[PDB]
Amino acid sequence: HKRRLSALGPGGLSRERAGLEVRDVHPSHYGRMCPIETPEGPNIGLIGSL
DNA sequence: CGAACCTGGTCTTGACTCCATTGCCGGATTTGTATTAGACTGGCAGGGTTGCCCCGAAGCGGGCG
Repeated sequence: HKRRLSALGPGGLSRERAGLEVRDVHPSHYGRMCPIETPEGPNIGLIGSL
């Protein structure tokens, strides 16, 4: 629950404002953010981990 | 077969107690209203990034009495 990257919050995009393109894995994530671990609900890609 | 009983209540009567229920009556408190004389004179201030769809509004190029 620490080391968690969360792209939603005040100043950040909400889930209804969330497009499909922010939730993908850009190839700059390699070594900076894990492509595997993300919550499988309606938050897939908005919440990650370092 | 009758006498006398004592006991199931049935009901009343009177005397006494207690207790609510207004009734003043005065003080406490509670709520409303008014009044303060130097001068003072035009707001903060924030967010906001989806996408698609339907429709209505404003405008610009096109011709015309």
